[PDB]
Amino acid sequence: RIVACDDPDFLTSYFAHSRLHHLSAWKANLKDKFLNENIHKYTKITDKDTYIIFHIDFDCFFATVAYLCRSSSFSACDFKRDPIVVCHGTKNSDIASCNYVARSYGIKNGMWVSQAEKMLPNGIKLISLPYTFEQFQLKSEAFYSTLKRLNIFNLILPISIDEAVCVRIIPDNIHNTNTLNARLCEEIRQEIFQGTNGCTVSIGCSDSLVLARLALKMAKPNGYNITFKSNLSEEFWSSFKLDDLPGVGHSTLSRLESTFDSPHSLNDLRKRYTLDALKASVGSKLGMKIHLALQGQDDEESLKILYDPKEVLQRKSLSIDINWGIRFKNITQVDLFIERGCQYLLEKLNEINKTTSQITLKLMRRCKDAPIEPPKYMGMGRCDSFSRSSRLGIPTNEFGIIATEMKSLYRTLGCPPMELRGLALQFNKLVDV
DNA sequence: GGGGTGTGGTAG
DNA sequence: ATCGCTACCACACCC
Ligand SMILES: Nc1ccn([C@H]2C[C@H](O)[C@@H](COP(=O)(O)OP(=O)(O)OP(=O)(O)O)O2)c(=O)n1
Ligand SMILES: [Mg+2]
Ligand SMILES: [Mg+2]
Ligand SMILES: [Mg+2]
Ligand SMILES: [Mg+2]
Repeated sequence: RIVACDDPDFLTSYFAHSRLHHLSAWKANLKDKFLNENIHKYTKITDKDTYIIFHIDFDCFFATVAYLCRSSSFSACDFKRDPIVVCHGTKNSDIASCNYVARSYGIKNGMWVSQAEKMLPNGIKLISLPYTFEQFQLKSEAFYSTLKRLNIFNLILPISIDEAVCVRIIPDNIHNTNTLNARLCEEIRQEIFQGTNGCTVSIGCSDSLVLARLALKMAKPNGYNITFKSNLSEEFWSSFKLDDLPGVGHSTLSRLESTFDSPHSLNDLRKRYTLDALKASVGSKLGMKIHLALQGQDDEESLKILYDPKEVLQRKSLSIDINWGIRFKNITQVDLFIERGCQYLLEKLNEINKTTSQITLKLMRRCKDAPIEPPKYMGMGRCDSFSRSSRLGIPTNEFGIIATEMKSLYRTLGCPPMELRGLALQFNKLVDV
């Protein structure tokens, strides 16, 4: 009952099961809906406007919906009492989402099931629910629909399936801003709960993107938080990890922890940092971004989504990226897979009425000293990453040009088929009509 | 120099 | 078993 990477159904089957593919496709479709819904409606925000940002996202999105939509086989479980996760497997399988009970024992999104099992004391069973992908989309739709129907935002910007940044242009210096915006946060939460038949959202509310994002994290689960620039305090800053800053992930955290000696919070970092030391640790741009965030201000790059959302949400590239289940014996099977991949991308390119004038092939090769079979079944394991790009000349949607060039790019990279653990095929420059 | 390329990082 | 995607920005480098 298993579809391999050299089977013609592989892509279809992989993409049917892959939650990360679904996240990307859903995001791509929401940006498209935004562009189509706002064809005529030119609503833009200028640097002279005063505005409030409501950053809204679902609490434990997949866990909540998978529980409400669960099959008869899982009737007995209780979302308030039981530790519940959404995953495919039983061992080295990613927890896509876990409920707040599971989180009280230390279980976290992205953790393998087997690792999560060990954090439960004896007597307590981990409940594993399947993915309900179509129902995830239906709940998102009800969410976004509720946001519009309220008719209170000048701009509704999709971030993800379960998350949106909503903007209200307002006068400078209004009376009772904290209390009036608390009322809205409460109205929004109740309306979404009713509109989704029982999913909860949290809301971060501020006068900048960065603070509204931090306020949302502080609000979780099932609450709201309002912190304007003028409400900033050491106690607010003391509540956040460094990688709570947008643009700071695993790798930037490590560099910031090294340079500033493992600050426990953003408030510890506020006290220790200089702008010049930040730039040295993490780069000029990101160093500046962080310095600005610690004053509750957005960088110019982040603000582009408010100042010109149609430009920012315009799709500029298209690709597929498959780094799971890649086990080829020879170059013939690789070529067939690339061809299937190019055709899939061409069908999408043709759906959206564009051509491409530049492509890239990117692969993942088993590291010299890594094991032939990694600990995750069909995982890529430790790998080195290599890429080559190619200009096609005239924009085109011709399979013969595109696929021949992709296969050639694979040849230029020189990875033996059996060392291949991952492939991405990319159309880097898109042209309309 | 702007302007290219491959590499690496981030977010749901 | 298990489904580790993908768009985008930044940078080092280069010649
Ligand atoms: N690494 C990830 C991140 C996210 N998701 C999916 C499942 C999540 O439910 C959904 C939204 O991600 P969030 O990061 O908003 O996480 P949750 O909604 O699960 O939890 P929280 O309550 O912290 O927002 O995206 C995933 O499968 N794998
Ligand atoms: Mg979230
Ligand atoms: Mg969420
Ligand atoms: Mg989210
Ligand atoms: Mg972060």
